[PDB]
Amino acid sequence: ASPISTIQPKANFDAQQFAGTWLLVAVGSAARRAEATTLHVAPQGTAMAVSTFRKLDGICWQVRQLWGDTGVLGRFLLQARGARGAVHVVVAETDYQSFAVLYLERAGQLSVKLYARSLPVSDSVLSGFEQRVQEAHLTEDQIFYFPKYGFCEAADQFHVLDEV
Repeated sequence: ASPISTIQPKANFDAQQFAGTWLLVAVGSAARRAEATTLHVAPQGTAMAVSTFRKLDGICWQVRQLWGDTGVLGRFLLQARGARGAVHVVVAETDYQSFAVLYLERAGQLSVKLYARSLPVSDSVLSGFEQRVQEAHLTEDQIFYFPKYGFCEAADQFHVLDEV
């Protein structure tokens, strides 16, 4: 039924190799200002503890979440408590060392995200991501590029949102 149910996850997805810092490069979504976004991923059993840091008007904001394991390796679930609804996530493609293509589903809508260990992203990966977006029935105009400058990865106690 759900569009993400048919998206194939990374074979034998290894959270240990996926751990660390990832930079958000772009998002393909029919939904809807992009802020420099960094993720800090840490394995927690079968789940992954994820802190997202976003730079807004010179201030770094952190959001702590727990990506729960939904059974199949590489498939995760983000809870909903006061915001909107459940978000399903699948790490579809990654080499762990340079890029990751993730798919997300919110309210039945499928989006695609590209993350990188460092900038710039290779031409092959950028083109590959574009190909995946097209295959997801989205247009190039629905691809939003995020900042390549102004990243942050540390927030003070007054700018931390714990959703766990």
